[PDB]
Formats: sequence, structure tokens, C-alpha cells
Amino acid sequence: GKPEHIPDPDAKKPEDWDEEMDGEWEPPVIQNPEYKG
Repeated sequence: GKPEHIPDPDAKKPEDWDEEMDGEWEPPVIQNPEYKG
């Protein structure tokens, strides 16, 4: 149905990120409001 946790689309690449240092940014997640499995 859904996973244990759900991703964050509302987060963004930090305004102070270093793409040339870390490369790929990845968002946080959210506790799933309806984790069933």
C-alpha cells in the first residue's frame, strides 16, 4: 500500500548547498501519515 516513510517534495536543495563538494542533494522524509504496508 505505502512504505514505512514517505519522501519530502517541499524541501529543496539548500540555498547554501555545495554541489561541487557533495554532488547530489537528497531530500528528507516524513513519518508516513498512513503506513499500512
